[PDB]
Amino acid sequence: PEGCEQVLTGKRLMQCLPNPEDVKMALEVYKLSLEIEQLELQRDSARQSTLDKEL
Amino acid sequence: PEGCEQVLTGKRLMQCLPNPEDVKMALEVYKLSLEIEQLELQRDSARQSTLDKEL
Amino acid sequence: GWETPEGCEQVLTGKRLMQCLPNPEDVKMALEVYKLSLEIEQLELQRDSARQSTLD
Amino acid sequence: ETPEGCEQVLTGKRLMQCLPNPEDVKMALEVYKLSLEIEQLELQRDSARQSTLDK
Amino acid sequence: PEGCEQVLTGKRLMQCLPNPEDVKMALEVYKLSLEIEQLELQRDSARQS
Amino acid sequence: ETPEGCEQVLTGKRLMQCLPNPEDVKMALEVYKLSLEIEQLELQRDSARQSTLDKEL
Amino acid sequence: PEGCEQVLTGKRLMQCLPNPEDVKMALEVYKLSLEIEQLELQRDSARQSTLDK
Ligand SMILES: [Cl-]
Ligand SMILES: [Cl-]
Repeated sequence: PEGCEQVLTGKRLMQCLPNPEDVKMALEVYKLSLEIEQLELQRDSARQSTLDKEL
Repeated sequence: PEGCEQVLTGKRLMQCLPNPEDVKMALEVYKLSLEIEQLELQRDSARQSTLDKEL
Repeated sequence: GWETPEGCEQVLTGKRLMQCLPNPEDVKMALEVYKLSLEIEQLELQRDSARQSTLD
Repeated sequence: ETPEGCEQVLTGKRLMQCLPNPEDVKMALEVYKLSLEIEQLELQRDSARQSTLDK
Repeated sequence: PEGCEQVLTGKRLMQCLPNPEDVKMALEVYKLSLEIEQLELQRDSARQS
Repeated sequence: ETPEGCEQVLTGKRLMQCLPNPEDVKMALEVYKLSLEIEQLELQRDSARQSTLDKEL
Repeated sequence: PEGCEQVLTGKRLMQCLPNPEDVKMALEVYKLSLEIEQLELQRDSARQSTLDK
């Protein structure tokens, strides 16, 4: 049908792996990894504030 | 009733596939893929700046 | 002997929405799906308007 | 007893009594919240298809 | 150990009620209530504005 | 036998040892996080019931 | 597809530990810890506002 193009695209992605359920987890994990890296950067780039701002 | 238009729209989307439960997953997967891509861009466009910063 | 206590208007509203369908659990999914669809569309726009912007 | 620092918890607990089944309370709220968020998204969508017509 | 301070704090909160699982729900519900109120304000302040 | 790129994972794993049952660790954090988020929300709410007041009175 | 590269990357991460399900939890926990720290800072840097006036 029409309107379902988004769904089909997602469905196609679910075939990147044998268990489509594994696809979602893989992405969730990768996404976590990326978000964490940004968080680590913010944390460091703020301690680099306080450390210098102890100065 | 009336006020249920949003619900109906969602319900219609759930018919893009035989198993409506698959529809939600398909969308979640696609959404993950998009979000990840943006995260990758931000990551690259930041590693591209730490570099510039020291030249 | 039930009387709904005070400060529950939000709850009632949600409850009313749960009657848009025979099965209330189906209501939440329907909305979640629609919401996903909308968010995705926005994401697609941002993606296109970024492959385009800077393109010239 | 009930320790101090649990005021937030008690408030939530009180809300869970708006209905016979407390698990229904959380769902009711989640649904209403979804409805509100969707409405906002619909507005943004329209007010963007309109930027793209009105000029 | 150390670094576990956050965990301990959360653990302490889980003792606000006999069933710790009820604590998380209570908070989730309260949070929902607050978020909704904000959403309602934004909605009204847009139908107005 | 851990590869490289797994540093984030190891860190999380170490946190999971703050308590005997590891599943309890995640809940404890989720609860604490909720508490903090809520406090911020309450502040925003108060600082808006206050601000509109300053603007409109 | 530029689709499967993302998946592969995630899949590789799932091998940081013997049980891949543990990987996701470890990350979720770490992420929580980071978010909480930020929240604590915001809270303090706002109570430090409700001091000066
Ligand atoms: Cl409230
Ligand atoms: Cl993609």
